[PDB]
Amino acid sequence: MPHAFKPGDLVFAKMKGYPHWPARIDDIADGAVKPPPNKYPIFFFGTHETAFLGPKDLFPYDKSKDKYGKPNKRKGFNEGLWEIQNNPHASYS
Repeated sequence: MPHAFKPGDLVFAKMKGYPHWPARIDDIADGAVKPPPNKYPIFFFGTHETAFLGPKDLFPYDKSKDKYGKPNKRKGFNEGLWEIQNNPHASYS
């Protein structure tokens, strides 16, 4: 059965006005800004941006890739697809 989300989990993450996007749940570094309550730090592959999102916008990668893991025109998307498939746990700073 499913657990709660934890750092390292891979997802497609949904934000208004964008396609479901390859992403991961990030750790929060020591001394770094924490997300609001009930939100997770989401790192978007390809763009390398962070946003704070709740579970309603988080789709587990394995279950969802057949639907959401196809190339898209949007800036950073296809790079994102490579990263999530090939090195999802790397440092992208």
